[PDB]
Amino acid sequence: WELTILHTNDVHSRLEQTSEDSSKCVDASRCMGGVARLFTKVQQIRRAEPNVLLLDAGDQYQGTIWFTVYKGAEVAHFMNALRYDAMALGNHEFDNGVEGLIEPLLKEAKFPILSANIKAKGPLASQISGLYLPYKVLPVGDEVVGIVGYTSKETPFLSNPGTNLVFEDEITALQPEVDKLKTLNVNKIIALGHSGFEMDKLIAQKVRGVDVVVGGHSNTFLYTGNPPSKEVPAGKYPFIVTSDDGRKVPVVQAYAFGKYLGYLKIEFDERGNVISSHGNPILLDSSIPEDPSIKADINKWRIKLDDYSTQELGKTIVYLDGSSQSCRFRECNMGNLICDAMINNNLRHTFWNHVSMCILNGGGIRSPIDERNDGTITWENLAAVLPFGGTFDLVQLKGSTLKKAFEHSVHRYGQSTGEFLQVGGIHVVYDLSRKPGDRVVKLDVLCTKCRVPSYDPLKMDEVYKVILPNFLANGGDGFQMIKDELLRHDSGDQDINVVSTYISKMKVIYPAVEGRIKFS
Amino acid sequence: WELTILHTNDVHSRLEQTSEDSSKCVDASRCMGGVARLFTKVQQIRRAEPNVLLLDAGDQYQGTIWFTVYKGAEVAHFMNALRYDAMALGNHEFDNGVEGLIEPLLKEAKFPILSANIKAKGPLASQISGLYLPYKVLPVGDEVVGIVGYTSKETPFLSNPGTNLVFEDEITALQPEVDKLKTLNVNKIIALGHSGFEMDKLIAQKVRGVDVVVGGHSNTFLYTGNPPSKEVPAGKYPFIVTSDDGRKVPVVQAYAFGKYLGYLKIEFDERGNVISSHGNPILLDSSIPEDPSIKADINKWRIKLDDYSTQELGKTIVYLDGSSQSCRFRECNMGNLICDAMINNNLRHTDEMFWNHVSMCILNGGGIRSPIDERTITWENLAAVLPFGGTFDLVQLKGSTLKKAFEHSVHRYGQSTGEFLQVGGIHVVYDLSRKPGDRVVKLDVLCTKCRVPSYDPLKMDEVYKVILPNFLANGGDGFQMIKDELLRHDSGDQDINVVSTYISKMKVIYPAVEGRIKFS
Ligand SMILES: CN(Cc1ccccc1)c1nc(Cl)nc2c1ncn2CCCCCOP(=O)(O)CP(=O)(O)O
Ligand SMILES: CN(Cc1ccccc1)c1nc(Cl)nc2c1ncn2CCCCCOP(=O)(O)CP(=O)(O)O
Ligand SMILES: [Cl-]
Ligand SMILES: [Zn+2]
Ligand SMILES: [Zn+2]
Ligand SMILES: [Zn+2]
Repeated sequence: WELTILHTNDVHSRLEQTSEDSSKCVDASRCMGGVARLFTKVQQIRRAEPNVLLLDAGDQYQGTIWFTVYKGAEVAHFMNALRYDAMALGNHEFDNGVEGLIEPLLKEAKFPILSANIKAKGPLASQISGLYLPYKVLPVGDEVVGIVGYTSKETPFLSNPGTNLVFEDEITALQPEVDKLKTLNVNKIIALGHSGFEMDKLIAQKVRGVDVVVGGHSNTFLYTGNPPSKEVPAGKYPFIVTSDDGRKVPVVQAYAFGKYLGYLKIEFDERGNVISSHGNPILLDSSIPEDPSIKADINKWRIKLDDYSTQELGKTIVYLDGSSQSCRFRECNMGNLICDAMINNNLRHTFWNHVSMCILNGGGIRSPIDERNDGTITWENLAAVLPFGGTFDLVQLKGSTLKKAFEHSVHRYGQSTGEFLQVGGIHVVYDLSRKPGDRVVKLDVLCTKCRVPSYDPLKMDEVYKVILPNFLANGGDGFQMIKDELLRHDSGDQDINVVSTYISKMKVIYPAVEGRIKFS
Repeated sequence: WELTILHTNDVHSRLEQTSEDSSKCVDASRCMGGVARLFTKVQQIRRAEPNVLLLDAGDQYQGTIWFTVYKGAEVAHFMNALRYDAMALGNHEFDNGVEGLIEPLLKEAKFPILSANIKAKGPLASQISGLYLPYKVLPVGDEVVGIVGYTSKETPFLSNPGTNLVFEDEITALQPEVDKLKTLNVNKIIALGHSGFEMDKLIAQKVRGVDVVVGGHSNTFLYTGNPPSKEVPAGKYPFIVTSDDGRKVPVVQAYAFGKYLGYLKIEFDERGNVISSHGNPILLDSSIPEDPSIKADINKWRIKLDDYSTQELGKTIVYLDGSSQSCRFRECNMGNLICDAMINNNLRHTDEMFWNHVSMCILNGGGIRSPIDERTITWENLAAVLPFGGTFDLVQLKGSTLKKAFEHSVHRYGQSTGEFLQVGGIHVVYDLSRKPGDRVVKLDVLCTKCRVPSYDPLKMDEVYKVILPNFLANGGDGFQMIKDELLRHDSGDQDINVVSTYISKMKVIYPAVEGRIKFS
């Protein structure tokens, strides 16, 4: 009995087909992804394979003006259209609180939305009861397949789930649910959740009874063979984990932004043991046509969004690289633009200026902006780069705290983690061959108590004013040292307004990669 | 017989009283220098001393909006008013060619303008004949004093003297002219010229018959005792050189910008032998009042400058370092500002293969003639930074030509030479421990045929477009390889206009030293 699993994760409001960098589609002849194109491939596989399951491993929320306007009603509508078989809750599904999850998604989804390690308490327990389930038994042909859900344990730190939701250990909470499925003589069990590739591998190893793990959160790209686009594989597809009880357990993930459709075929035996498994994510490129019914429906929702593009804020003559593969691994000119804007909004009278430095987590830059659209930069383009609606605050940090933040910036370098810092008024050099915690070899900063601004070595006993996102001021992305050691905090202007005012002032921008970040 | 010599040098259009940094006078109670104040002190000394000579050692041309506008007619007018007894030609008296020297100055000066080592040839020899002289015999009391002139031998590389003027050795060309004076039984001879303190010391040593040397060009400050202002003496005043024939020969110089008045008393005997000499430059500070006749005449020439040169273009919150000690030895933020303006003026859409058609800039540090203090930016403040009225041209250069230009930039590093290049869109690293001609160790340039601008190693076989002053495009400052090897030359907008339009767009500027020029 062969099962075909189709899976998506971290789609992030990429409902319309996108460019190859996951930004707004301009040259439609080379655009990719989108629900319309996804519908075609999904309906293609359903007519070829008898047993098909379409799953989503979380983080459909947040990413473009689609979620800004419809706040999740677009997710429920178009996930229903594609006839998804199950969904796991991600951390971003809570960005608008529990109420932002219950009303638009949990109450309007025609498919089960799962999470086994989320426990509701107090007044919410009655309201959110049964709107999400720890597992679901799905009939597939004349067989049944069990799907247990899990959501990041650290979700209270990543989103806004509230005080009345308890997020338990994934493994601790999954084992009882898998055992209850086995008492129901469900011998085929998929672990579908949103905790990251590293937690997916522990669930495959530690949780007895899970045959497959379908994950997300880490934007992991797995491929066996020659990859078809720019994403570099982090491992074979499927990534095989050997469990504690000796069974080979495939672990899968399909990058992000709906660019690929995960595709895995499992051959089970009569008792639900995995005989073999093979597959590879399917690049949803121009060769696959967009479904016209889904596309027409998309275009009827699109005109409510078109008022976020009428005004031109300015022009860019260069590609504004806001891609994770860039801003999370090295200096990206999108980060330099934002940090240049943050410092420019903070031009006050004290020496030469009160602030000279800026830091910005690469994980806070959520999209690039294309320059082939006549160079036009609209509020919409910016809305996808800075979709959270946070502020760019002013902070005071001892040099010691700043060095610790930059050590953290690359303490686990290589995993596309979002704590890699883009900077302004700072020249940092890393030596990755050195130990974690000892990788910053040079850290020069732009002086304030000086008549001519120049770069001087950071001194740990000194105190520096830095402009950073409020998300970092609150210890987000693991920067707890900023929250615990900062000596002063003042709240600033909205992020997208700071970047928008600057673009309007400069009229034409051309930020470059200048060497603010170097590697030894 | 005691002679009192009053001497000025490298005034550079400092006709009006200035701040203590020789910039625009703002707080008039604390201003210094100026022609009016000089007239008072010179008159005071002539009313006290019997034998007085007022001499200038060159470089009255070029420095402020006074010369940019009046092109030397202000020099002739007020040098006559002050009753200068002689002037030596400097290298900057040729910045506007011979025509720019003959028309306003040589043609309107009521005093002798001297230079013994400038020889005219071919068609010019008759045209400029007698308009400048190798020597002059002047009555001083009931005695007669001879004055031989000399001009920097390297003036063809520093200015625009043309092809029909030969600059001979000061010593080689001076010895016959001094021999000419003693056969006329003139036993008192002053060597008044513009070649630098180091050459002045050779003329005192090598040319027999010279009793005193009055120099310029090196802005050398000499003082005996505690100096009265910020300038640090480079030696006693007078600096005594022992000639090859055993005579003690005083050498004098008086800084620059009309801040000081040189003052030297020489006691001769009946045979023209120097018995002794003493003195010290007189600081022309608020304590000396401005002469009312020269001052009123100054205010009547000011009306052509104040009605067009007093507009505010913008603000700077940082000190704009255009000082020679910085811009000729290391990256200086005034140079970065100018190059950033040059690049911003050349931001035209040419082809869809470029972020912009040109990305790079080079600028001879010796072309940056003043700083701007941040303690309002007007067209006049800028006029002192860029007083030549040149253009910022676009040139095509093979990488080899660019590498040779950057090798030349530091081939004689350490003598405050003006060929040291300020850059934009270029990251150059020098290793001065290496041989001259092999000191550039890294030379990265900003890409043009690229969607995201980034720095890549310079290719000697490729061709790059560079924006540079017209002075460099024509082989000035020894940049022969640029003129000889450039593959294309187009004239651009005026220097001060480009730097001015840029400041107006930015409203507030704050250039920094970013690492464009580094030393290994
Ligand atoms: C909604 N808001 C406002 C606010 C105000 C005050 C305090 C906290 C928040 C937010 N503002 C900002 Cl500025 N960053 C936020 C954020 N809410 C979340 N973040 C971080 C996401 C970065 C990526 C993490 O991980 P990642 O990108 O590696 C994986 P995932 O696929 O996203 O799970
Ligand atoms: C008006 N024009 C156009 C042009 C074109 C072709 C030929 C001559 C002029 C000029 N444009 C520019 Cl861009 N630089 C100029 C310049 N004319 C002269 N320069 C260089 C000055 C170097 C100074 C060395 O001397 P220095 O700075 O070491 C100290 P001193 O003041 O001599 O004591
Ligand atoms: Cl007089
Ligand atoms: Zn997530
Ligand atoms: Zn001079
Ligand atoms: Zn000179």
